Amino acid sequence: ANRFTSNIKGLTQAARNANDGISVAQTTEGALSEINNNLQRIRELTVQAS
Amino acid sequence: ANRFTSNIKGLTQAARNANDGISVAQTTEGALSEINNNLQRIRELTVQAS
Repeated sequence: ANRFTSNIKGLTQAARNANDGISVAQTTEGALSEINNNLQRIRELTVQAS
Repeated sequence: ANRFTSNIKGLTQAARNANDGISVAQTTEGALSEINNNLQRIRELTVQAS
């Protein structure tokens, strides 16, 4: 039962860590999408300047 | 989806550029017509002076 308690506590902590990782990935993806929009605008600008 | 966005927003600007070129062609054709009228008048004056 003691080892089971250890396993359960570790599993909860690992779930917390995974939620934090999901947060990190989403936070990065937001800025990625923004930079993509900027690149699309630059490409249309070059199209007009060509 | 992003590549389709790029292609669409490029083709729209390309159509704009084609219209801007049509404008140049028309503006040139006008002056060409005026010069043609002047040459016709010159030819009539020549056949008068012959």
